[PDB]
Amino acid sequence: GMIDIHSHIVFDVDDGPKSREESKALLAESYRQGVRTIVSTSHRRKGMFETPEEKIAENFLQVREIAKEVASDLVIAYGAEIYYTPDVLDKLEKKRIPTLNDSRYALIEFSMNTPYRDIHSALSKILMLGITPVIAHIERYDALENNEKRVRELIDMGCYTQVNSSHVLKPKLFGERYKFMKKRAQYFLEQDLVHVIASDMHNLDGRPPHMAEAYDLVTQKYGEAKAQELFIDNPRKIVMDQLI
Ligand SMILES: [Mn+2]
Ligand SMILES: [Mn+2]
Ligand SMILES: [Mn+2]
Repeated sequence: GMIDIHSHIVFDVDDGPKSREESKALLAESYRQGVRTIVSTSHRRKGMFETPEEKIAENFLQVREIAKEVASDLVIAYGAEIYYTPDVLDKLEKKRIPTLNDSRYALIEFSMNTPYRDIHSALSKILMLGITPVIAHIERYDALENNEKRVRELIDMGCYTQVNSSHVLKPKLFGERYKFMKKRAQYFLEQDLVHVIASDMHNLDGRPPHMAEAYDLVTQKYGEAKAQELFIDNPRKIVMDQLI
């Protein structure tokens, strides 16, 4: 019963599925890997992903209906992946962009080269709104690379961290295109700086879930209890608006 808090499953709204058929197939693979709750977090990013909320909500509702054709016990929750620009503060305050399952948690992302001071300041301002940032794929940010103190300082401030399932995996013997991200993610896991693993799934070619593989790797490397914490228990608390 894994719980996936980072996903692009809504058709025709961002760089995720293009069609209902693609949404269904992505849901089915996710369920095949053992995922039983998925939080939809389609992009909200000024200058790149600006599909109106109303359309995202409309297609999301249709995706939730489609999930019933996959499994009766597949749970589809609403959410957003919020790229940080200053306008998102008023949007969150006014409840015009979604939090995760209507909890206090919002999924926040930055750019690869965003300076630490900007990351810290943005997250600080979101916290002041009464909202808890879950930081999307921490392995993406140059500012955090090999930097336990910075990560811990964001965490101690009141934030939580998320790592993509794809980057939990070992570098492949052939055709590895993302070794550096895998190396970053591995460092974060080793230093125990990861609250949640999520898929960030978009499709069934370049960006599928790797939740089952990642779950077993964490199980083997850190034990079953840590696998349950990162793939089930922490994501569940987020979904149920409980403190971690
Ligand atoms: Mn995307
Ligand atoms: Mn992202
Ligand atoms: Mn994403």
